Amino acid sequence: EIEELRERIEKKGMPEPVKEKALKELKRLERMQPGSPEATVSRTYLDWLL
Amino acid sequence: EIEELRERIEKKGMPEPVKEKALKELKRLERMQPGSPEATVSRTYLDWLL
Repeated sequence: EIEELRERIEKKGMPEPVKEKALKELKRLERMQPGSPEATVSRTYLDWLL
Repeated sequence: EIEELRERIEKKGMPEPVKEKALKELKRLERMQPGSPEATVSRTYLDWLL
């Protein structure tokens, strides 16, 4: 449910530096555990990118 | 008492934007260490909403 957020963001035609910063945030986030407190904050960050 | 607090979520009448946040951070709560100050402010927050 963050891999369906990969194909969610280019449904509207996302520009390229925004999606590169989104991929930088998600290779920060894929090493973050569900026990880490910042995963919901980064998911809120990606929802603010929608 | 974790399940007693989980029952007291739905016992009160506590509304719908707060409910999935309360259940998800309680979902964070049962797997992490209860002696933590993060666990202290979590149990304070999920005393405060209820």
